[PDB]
Amino acid sequence: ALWQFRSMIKCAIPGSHPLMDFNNYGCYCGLGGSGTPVDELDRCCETHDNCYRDAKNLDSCKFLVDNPYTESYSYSCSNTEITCNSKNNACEAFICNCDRNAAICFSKAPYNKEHKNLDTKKYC
Ligand SMILES: COc1ccc2cc3[n+](cc2c1OC)CCc1cc2c(cc1-3)OCO2
Ligand SMILES: [Ca+2]
Ligand SMILES: [Ca+2]
Repeated sequence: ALWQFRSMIKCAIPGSHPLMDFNNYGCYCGLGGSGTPVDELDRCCETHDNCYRDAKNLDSCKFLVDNPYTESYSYSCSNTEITCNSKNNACEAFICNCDRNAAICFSKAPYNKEHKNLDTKKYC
């Protein structure tokens, strides 16, 4: 679920404020997306969007109000490491893995200040 993704990010990047740092970044970090990501971080965001689009295209999973962000799973944080709980159901595990891969991706991508609040209508 959305709150857990924010906290997965804090797990992976202890000095981060997820909503301030990664929301409305580039062309994909934020609601929807368009065009081509502008850097690796932005590209982590598109892959996450894409990862969410695949979960919805799973016939077995009917997410509340069709949003995978509503679906809570179980995970833990230790010393920078995210672990998605094996007891998560197949749909919760898919979402957990979207969020974890994204938090791990964010932690490794260069953060370019200039791509925060990008002019998307122009550059995306
Ligand atoms: C579901 O309604 C909401 C509610 C909140 C939302 C807030 C975020 N997104 C859409 C939202 C949304 O739309 C689906 C998409 C991506 C994203 C990445 C982030 C983040 C927040 C969000 O902070 C950490 O990096
Ligand atoms: Ca997005
Ligand atoms: Ca759940």
